[PDB]
Amino acid sequence: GXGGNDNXG
Amino acid sequence: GXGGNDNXG
Amino acid sequence: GXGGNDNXG
Amino acid sequence: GXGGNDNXG
Amino acid sequence: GXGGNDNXG
Amino acid sequence: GXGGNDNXG
Amino acid sequence: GXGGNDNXG
Amino acid sequence: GXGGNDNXG
Amino acid sequence: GXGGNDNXG
Amino acid sequence: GXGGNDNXG
Amino acid sequence: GXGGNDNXG
Amino acid sequence: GXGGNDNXG
Amino acid sequence: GXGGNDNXG
Amino acid sequence: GXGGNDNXG
Amino acid sequence: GXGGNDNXG
Amino acid sequence: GXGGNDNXG
Amino acid sequence: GXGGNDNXG
Amino acid sequence: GXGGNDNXG
Amino acid sequence: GXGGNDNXG
Amino acid sequence: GXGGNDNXG
Amino acid sequence: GXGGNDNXG
Amino acid sequence: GXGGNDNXG
Amino acid sequence: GXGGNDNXG
Amino acid sequence: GXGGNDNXG
Amino acid sequence: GXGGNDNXG
Amino acid sequence: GXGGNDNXG
Amino acid sequence: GXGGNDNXG
Amino acid sequence: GXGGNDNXG
Amino acid sequence: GXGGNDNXG
Amino acid sequence: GXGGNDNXG
Amino acid sequence: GXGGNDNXG
Amino acid sequence: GXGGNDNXG
Amino acid sequence: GXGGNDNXG
Amino acid sequence: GXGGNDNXG
Amino acid sequence: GXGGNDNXG
Amino acid sequence: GXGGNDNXG
Amino acid sequence: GXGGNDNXG
Amino acid sequence: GXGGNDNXG
Amino acid sequence: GXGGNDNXG
Amino acid sequence: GXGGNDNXG
Amino acid sequence: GXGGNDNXG
Amino acid sequence: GXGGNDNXG
Amino acid sequence: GXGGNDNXG
Amino acid sequence: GXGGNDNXG
Amino acid sequence: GXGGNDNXG
Amino acid sequence: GXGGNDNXG
Amino acid sequence: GXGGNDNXG
Amino acid sequence: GXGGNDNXG
Amino acid sequence: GXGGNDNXG
Amino acid sequence: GXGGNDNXG
Amino acid sequence: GXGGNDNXG
Amino acid sequence: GXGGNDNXG
Amino acid sequence: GXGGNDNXG
Amino acid sequence: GXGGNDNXG
Amino acid sequence: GXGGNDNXG
Amino acid sequence: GXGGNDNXG
Amino acid sequence: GXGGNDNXG
Amino acid sequence: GXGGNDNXG
Amino acid sequence: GXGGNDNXG
Amino acid sequence: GXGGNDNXG
Repeated sequence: GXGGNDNXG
Repeated sequence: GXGGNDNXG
Repeated sequence: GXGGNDNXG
Repeated sequence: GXGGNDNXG
Repeated sequence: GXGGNDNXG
Repeated sequence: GXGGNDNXG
Repeated sequence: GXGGNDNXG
Repeated sequence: GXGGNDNXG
Repeated sequence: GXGGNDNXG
Repeated sequence: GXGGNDNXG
Repeated sequence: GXGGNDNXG
Repeated sequence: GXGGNDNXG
Repeated sequence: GXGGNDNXG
Repeated sequence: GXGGNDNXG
Repeated sequence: GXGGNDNXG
Repeated sequence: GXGGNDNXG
Repeated sequence: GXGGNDNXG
Repeated sequence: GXGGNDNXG
Repeated sequence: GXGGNDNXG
Repeated sequence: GXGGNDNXG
Repeated sequence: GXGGNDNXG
Repeated sequence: GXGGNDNXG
Repeated sequence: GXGGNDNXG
Repeated sequence: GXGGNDNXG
Repeated sequence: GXGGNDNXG
Repeated sequence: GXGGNDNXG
Repeated sequence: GXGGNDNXG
Repeated sequence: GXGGNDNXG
Repeated sequence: GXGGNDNXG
Repeated sequence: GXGGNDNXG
Repeated sequence: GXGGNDNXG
Repeated sequence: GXGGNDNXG
Repeated sequence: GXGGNDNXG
Repeated sequence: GXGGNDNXG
Repeated sequence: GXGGNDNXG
Repeated sequence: GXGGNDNXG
Repeated sequence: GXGGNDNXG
Repeated sequence: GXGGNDNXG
Repeated sequence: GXGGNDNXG
Repeated sequence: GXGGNDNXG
Repeated sequence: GXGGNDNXG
Repeated sequence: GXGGNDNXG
Repeated sequence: GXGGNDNXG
Repeated sequence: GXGGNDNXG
Repeated sequence: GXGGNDNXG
Repeated sequence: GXGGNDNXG
Repeated sequence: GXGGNDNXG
Repeated sequence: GXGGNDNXG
Repeated sequence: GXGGNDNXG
Repeated sequence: GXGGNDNXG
Repeated sequence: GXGGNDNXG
Repeated sequence: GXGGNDNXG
Repeated sequence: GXGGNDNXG
Repeated sequence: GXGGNDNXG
Repeated sequence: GXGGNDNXG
Repeated sequence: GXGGNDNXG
Repeated sequence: GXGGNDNXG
Repeated sequence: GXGGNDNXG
Repeated sequence: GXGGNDNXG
Repeated sequence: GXGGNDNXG
C-alpha cells in the first residue's frame, strides 16, 4: 500500500 | 494505494 | 489511488 | 524491450 | 528485455 | 533478461 | 482501485 | 487496491 | 492490497 | 480521526 | 474526520 | 486516532 | 507531487 | 513525492 | 518519497 | 543539462 | 548533467 | 554526472 | 530520453 | 535513458 | 539506463 | 545489411 | 549482416 | 553474421 | 543548472 | 563528441 | 549542476 | 568521446 | 554535481 | 573514450 | 497469436 | 501462442 | 505456448 | 466442425 | 470436432 | 473430439 | 505463427 | 509457433 | 512450439 | 423422432 | 427417440 | 430412448 | 459404413 | 456410406 | 461398420 | 457419413 | 460413420 | 463407428 | 511417400 | 514411406 | 516404413 | 505444409 | 508438415 | 512431422 | 535462420 | 539455426 | 549430380 | 542448431 | 552422386 | 554415392 513497489518486468 | 508503484514492463 | 502509478509498457 | 497488456487503480 | 501482462492497486 | 506476468497492492 | 475505496472520512 | 480500502477515517 | 485494508483510523 | 494529524510529509 | 488534519504534504 | 500524530516523514 | 517542489537544470 | 523536494542537474 | 529530499548531479 | 531528467511527477 | 537522472516521482 | 542516477522515488 | 529502441545496427 | 534495446549489432 | 538489451554482437 | 551510424535513447 | 555503429540507452 | 560496434545500457 | 555552467568552453 | 554524431540523450 | 561545471573545457 | 559517436545516455 | 566538476579538461 | 564510440550509460 | 508475439526482435 | 512469445530475441 | 516463451534469446 | 469454435495464430 | 473448441499458436 | 477442448502451442 | 497449423475441419 | 500443429479435426 | 504437435482429433 | 433432441454440438 | 437427448458434445 | 440422455461428452 | 446403418431412431 | 443409411428418424 | 449397426434407439 | 473422413493419398 | 477416420496413405 | 480410427498406411 | 487408389461413405 | 489401396464407412 | 492395403467401419 | 516431397538432394 | 519424403541425400 | 522417409544418406 | 535459406514450413 | 538452412517443419 | 540447397514441407 | 542445418521436426 | 543440403517434413 | 546433409521428419 504507503510507499512504492517497483519491478521493469 | 498513497505512494506510487512503477514497473516499464 | 493519492499518488501516481507509472509503467511505458 | 516496451509495454504489454496492462490496466491500474 | 520489456513489459509483460501486468495490472496494480 | 525483462518482465513476466506480474500484478501489486 | 481492484474494487477499492480510498477515502479519510 | 486486490479488494482493498486504504483510508485514516 | 491481497484483500488488504491499509489505514491509522 | 480523535485528533487529526495524519498526513506523508 | 474528530479533528480534520489529514492531507500528502 | 486518541492523539493524531501518525504520518511517513 | 503533495508539497510541489521539483525544479531539473 | 509528500514533502516535495527533488531537483537533477 | 514522505520527507521529500532527493536531488542527482 | 545536454538534455535529460524527464519524469510522471 | 551529459543527460540522465530520469525517474515516477 | 556522463549521465546516470535514474530511479521510482 | 524512454522509447522501444528496435533498430539492426 | 529506459527502452527495450532490441538492436543485431 | 534499464531496458532488455537483446542485441547478436 | 542497414550500415548506418545509429547513435539515441 | 546490419554492420552499423550502434552506440544508446 | 551483424558485425556492428554495439556499445549501451 | 543550481549554479549552471553546462558549456565546450 | 571532438568529431561528429553525438546525442545528451 | 549543486555548483554545476559539466563542461570539455 | 576525442573522436566521434557518443551518447550522456 | 555537491561541488560539480564532471569535465575531459 | 581518446578514440570514439562511448556511452555515460 | 492468444496474446501473439511471433517476432526476431 | 496461450501468452505467445515465439521470437530469436 | 500455456505461458509461451519458445525463443535463442 | 458441430459447435464451430476453431481459430490458429 | 461435437463441442468445437480447438485453437494452435 | 465430444466435448471439444484441444488447443497446441 | 512462421506459418503452419493447416487442417479438413 | 516456427510452424507446426496441423491435423482432420 | 520449433513446430510439432500434429494429430486426427 | 418421441422427443426431437438429436443433433453433433 | 421416448425422450430426445441424443447428441457428440 | 425411456429417458433420452445418451450422448460422447 | 461394410453394409452398416448408423442411426438414434 | 458400403450400402449404408445414416439417419435419427 | 463388418456388417455393423451402431445406434441408442 | 456426419463428420469428415480425410486421407492426401 | 459420426466422427472422422483419417489415414495420408 | 462414433470416434475416429486413424492409421498413414 | 502420397495417395493410392482410394474411394469413402 | 505413403498410401496404399484403401477405401471407409 | 508407410501404408499397406487397408480399408474401416 | 502436406505434399509428396520427391526431390535428389 | 506429412508427405512422402523420397529424396537420395 | 509423418511421411515415409525413404532417403540413401 | 542468422544466415539465409529458411522455410516456417 | 546461428548459421543458415533451417526448416519449423 | 542436382547440387542445390533444398530446404520445404 | 550454433552452426547451420536444423529441422523443429 | 545429388550432393545437396536437404533439410524438410 | 548421394553425399548430401539429409537432416527431416
